[PDB]
Amino acid sequence: VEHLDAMQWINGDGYLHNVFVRWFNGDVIRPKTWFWQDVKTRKILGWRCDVSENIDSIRLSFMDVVTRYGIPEDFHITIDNTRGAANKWLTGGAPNRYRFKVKEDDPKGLFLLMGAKMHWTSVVAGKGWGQAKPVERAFGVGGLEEYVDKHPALAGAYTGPNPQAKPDNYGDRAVDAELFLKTLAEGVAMFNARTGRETEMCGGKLSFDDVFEREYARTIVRKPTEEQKRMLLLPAEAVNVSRKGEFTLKVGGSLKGAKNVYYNMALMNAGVKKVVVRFDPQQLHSTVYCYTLDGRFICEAECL
Amino acid sequence: EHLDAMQWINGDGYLHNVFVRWFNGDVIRPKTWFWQDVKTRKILGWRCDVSENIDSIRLSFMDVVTRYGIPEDFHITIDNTRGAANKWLTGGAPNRYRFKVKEDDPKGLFLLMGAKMHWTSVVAGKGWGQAKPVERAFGVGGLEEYVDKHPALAGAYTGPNPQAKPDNYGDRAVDAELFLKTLAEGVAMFNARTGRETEMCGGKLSFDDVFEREYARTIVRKPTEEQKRMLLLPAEAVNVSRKGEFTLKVGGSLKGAKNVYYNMALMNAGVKKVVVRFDPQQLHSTVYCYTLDGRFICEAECL
Repeated sequence: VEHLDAMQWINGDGYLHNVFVRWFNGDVIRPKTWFWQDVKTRKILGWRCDVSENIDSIRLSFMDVVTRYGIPEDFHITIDNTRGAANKWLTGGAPNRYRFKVKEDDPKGLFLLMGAKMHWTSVVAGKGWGQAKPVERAFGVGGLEEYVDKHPALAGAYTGPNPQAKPDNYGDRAVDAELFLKTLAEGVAMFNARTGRETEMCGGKLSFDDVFEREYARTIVRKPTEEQKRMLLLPAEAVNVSRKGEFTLKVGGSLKGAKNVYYNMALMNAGVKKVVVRFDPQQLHSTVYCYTLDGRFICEAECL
Repeated sequence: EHLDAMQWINGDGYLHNVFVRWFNGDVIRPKTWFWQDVKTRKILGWRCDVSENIDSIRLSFMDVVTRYGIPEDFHITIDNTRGAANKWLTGGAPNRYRFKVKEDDPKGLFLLMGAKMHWTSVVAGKGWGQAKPVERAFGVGGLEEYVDKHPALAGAYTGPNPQAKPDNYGDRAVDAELFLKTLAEGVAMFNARTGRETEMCGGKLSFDDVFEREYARTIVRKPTEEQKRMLLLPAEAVNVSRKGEFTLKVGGSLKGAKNVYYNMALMNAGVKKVVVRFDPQQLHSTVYCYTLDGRFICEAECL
């Protein structure tokens, strides 16, 4: 067996919430979440929530993880798709996901470039490792049912594991999306903090945070560059800039239907007609990054 | 602000004054892209081709990182203020090698690996100075003595003269295989010549000596096998037969051929169509197979 390190091997997993939620586009749905868990200490390092299963959540949650913690020397990514249980998450959404169109690229290809070795099973034969996911469901994504779904605040929207659950009945009962997200962030934070962890590392004494704080300090990581991060963002189809240095984006799809116009001095006087926008849905209402049709970074266009 | 070996690399293209009979028979003047370590002045890699295209950059870059690793703070310079690198930074038609290639963009590849590109010759914000040297002998231009002016290429040497059609050189043209061989030797001689009168060398050491000395200090990371394959050219999907083998109609700027590759793993998988990542140079030996969606499958050898 090869020595394992904090951040050295992370396991990806999804989770369907047993809580009805009124999403940003008025739809009442059962939110789906993708987590990135540190295999060695079990701490949850990042996640992204959306109306359904889609690569964007994997892509952007990966970005949060590497941005916050850095890239280890021997980085290992696991997305156990044995039965094909990840086939839904790995399918690209329809370009009009947010009304405005996106460029068909592939995050899987981006992870490899960054230095991540991908695995589509539960073991890492080459290292002799094999428990990507923990034994006790409590330490895996299933353990998050008690901190989020069961959370008091979500008591009215909770549905339980009823496969055939009528959204129609939950119209007036749905919890506010912004509230759910807040609850989610707190749920996760508590999972990572609970003491009395029945694991080997913790030895029924420490919390996942305790062992991660300890082990992570022994690790050597590099922090991604400015560009490495932006490339992990989504590429919007070239929008034609006007002479005044502004452009519009009809934000629809799964997001709050809006019509944002971004402006940035440089854009104007600079010799540019069309620009390629690189964004993150969660910041779309605030900032976006502009690039020429050839790829050169033009500027950081703010909203108006 | 002390610069380290491998920290700042400068790329520059060179147009040869020697007529060569390429693999596709065409007698042309070969273009080459060089990567040079700004600190020590040592040439780290190059790629030769019929014209000027982004492929040579993408592949020469892969050779450099595969050999020396990726340092912590990596800077890459391609001065295009005078319009110089204009043609190099353009791709060829997808049928440049006969079969079709996907329209990727290597510029985006360099960034995802941690490189910081600059389109000028000075690295803004650091007291390093400029990429291109003063004494032109220490640059790409000093390769004329060791390559173009090589005795072995005397018949095809056109010397400096923009106006010079293949005309006289229909049969005077030196064969590609010999050129490339002479190229590799020239570059190695450039790097080995001692008494280099630079600050670093002090009219005593050679570019090689100083690089060995300085590079020993640089902390780098070797790229993974996947990072390396992702730098290779993406071919359009082909139909893998049930026998676990497929065809690649090589041509265009390369000698025509109908190569057949094979690998058992292809039968065991339910793969009908496979994506091929190749290196023009290794097409006659190996190719890398990837699932239509992006999952590595295996290395198919050439039959």
